Amino acid sequence: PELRKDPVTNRWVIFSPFKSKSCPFCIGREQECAPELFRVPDHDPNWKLRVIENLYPALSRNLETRTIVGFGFHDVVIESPVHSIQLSDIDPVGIGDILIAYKKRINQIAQHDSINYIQVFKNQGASAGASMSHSHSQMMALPVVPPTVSSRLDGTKDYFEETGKCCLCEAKSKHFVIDESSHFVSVAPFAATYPFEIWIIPKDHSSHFHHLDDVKAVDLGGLLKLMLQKIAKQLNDPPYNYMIHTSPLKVTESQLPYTHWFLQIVPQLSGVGGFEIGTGCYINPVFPEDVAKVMREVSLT
Amino acid sequence: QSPELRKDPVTNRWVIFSPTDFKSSCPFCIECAPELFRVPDHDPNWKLRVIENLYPALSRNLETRTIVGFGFHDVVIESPVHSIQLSDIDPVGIGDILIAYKKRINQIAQHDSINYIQVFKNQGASAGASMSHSHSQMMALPVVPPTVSSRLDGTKDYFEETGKCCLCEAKSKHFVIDESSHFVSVAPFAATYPFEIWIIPKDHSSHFHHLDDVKAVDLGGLLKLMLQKIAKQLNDPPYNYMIHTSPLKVTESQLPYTHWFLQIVPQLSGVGGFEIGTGCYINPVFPEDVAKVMREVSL
Ligand SMILES: [Zn+2]
Ligand SMILES: [Zn+2]
Ligand SMILES: [Zn+2]
Ligand SMILES: [Zn+2]
Repeated sequence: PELRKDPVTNRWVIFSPFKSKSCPFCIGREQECAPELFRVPDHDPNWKLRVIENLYPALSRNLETRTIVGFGFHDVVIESPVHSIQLSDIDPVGIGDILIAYKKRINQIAQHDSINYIQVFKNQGASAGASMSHSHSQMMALPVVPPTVSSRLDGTKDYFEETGKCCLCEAKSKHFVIDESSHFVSVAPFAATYPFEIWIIPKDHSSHFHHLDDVKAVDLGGLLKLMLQKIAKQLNDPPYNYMIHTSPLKVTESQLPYTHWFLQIVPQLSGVGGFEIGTGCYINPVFPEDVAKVMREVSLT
Repeated sequence: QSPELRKDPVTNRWVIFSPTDFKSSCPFCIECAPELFRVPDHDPNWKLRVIENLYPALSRNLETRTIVGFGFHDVVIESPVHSIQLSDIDPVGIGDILIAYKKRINQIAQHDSINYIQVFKNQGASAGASMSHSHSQMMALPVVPPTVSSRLDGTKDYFEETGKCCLCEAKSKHFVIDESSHFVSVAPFAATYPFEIWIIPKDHSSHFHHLDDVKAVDLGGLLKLMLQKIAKQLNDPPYNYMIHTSPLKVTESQLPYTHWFLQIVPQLSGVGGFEIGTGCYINPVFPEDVAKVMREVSL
């Protein structure tokens, strides 16, 4: 039983020692959705993916200007034409296309000075927040830098000032390696917030996700797919969430040395209670050392 | 209504608002882990008792990038009767629960290794409640938790700019639901969760255990009132409530802007990748409306 902390989360977690507990988005029903931003391949009727506006946005894109107006961008990335397909089934190249699509939309949004952070995330399973069965992910552009981002900046800065190094650049030395690709490495975070949480860290120190090129997008697409399929097997296809942790749009040169983006995957295996809500501190039932060994021994035969 | 971002010194974080539309024997009975004390003192016909948690999150037997899992994890059995819910207990009986917390808090405070104590209650399996018997818990931590740090920072920034304690302005900053002799319940302005309710003491006090017997019964009544109204208006949803107090080593300098309170959160919805990734929440109901609906509810 012990408390562990990491510059990235900049918060203590308690470790105290597992399985899971057509449609308007399909090709042909495009008018059934909200205005399209673009698709892939470009303007092709036989599309592999498309990004559209979210019909009922959390933040409205039509309000550009103690409280702040709800302006922001809430877009939806339809990951496939086929309804029965799950992001995990798509081929490495097809995922890379999804990853490149994010980059594209991120670059467009970056043109607005009113935006300070963009959150790319994926929900699979109703209990994990996924309102629809069709494979899809989302993008939320916020006018403010979110708490996790602020905390991260603070933590990685404190660590950088004391060691002169970027915690994520030491992924293989600070965390527990599960798998590794050509440009990325997946690990079980040392001070992981959730049981069986997995981070996919780029091996090259880059401060923002959209700095990703086509070669790395396919290479990342493969590691992501491998991590999702192993999760699905070892944990019995549990619902899950993955989110891209990148830098704010106005990130400073001064912050660059210790700002390194990554992708977080969290399989839903348990909920929270009054302790968590009240403290912001979580209780992880499984150490990452064990999650690492289990995920390394899992096979897809 | 139209979307808005709202922030409050207490949470020190932005929440996104985007919209009466909402809705939803045993070993603890009079065999358990070591007892700390009971009420009335050492009485076989007890109303409540606090014991050790059989499978603690933090072990009390470890006193000393990582820190040993030392800490105190205790369980407060709120009643002898299994079928009773905290909400059914009379105002005086709850006050007893509240005084028992204070008692245990005072004992724990004797340890310099502890920096924060989290008192919380879980009702309903989906809300973290492992057992049906009415009970709450206490977790003593060797570190000051994120929400406490954030709150200290937010209420400090606000105090430096206005020279006032945000919670002392409960009636003016938030939306009043009900009021008792020494407390007032409100729908927080920048509430994290839909139908979130805060019960704020009217007297500026930095720590919960500074509460006396008169206020404990008066608070017991307001708390009971808020739980029963929630149960009615929302169709008996699971819920969580937690006491937000000051760190054990809170400084004199922090005192003017450190004001404790009790947070009640009815479980009406879960989170997704957006929340986990940003730490920012999406609230579907403004507090103005929560306030009006809770004020019109009748028991
Ligand atoms: Zn579909
Ligand atoms: Zn780095
Ligand atoms: Zn019982
Ligand atoms: Zn005050």
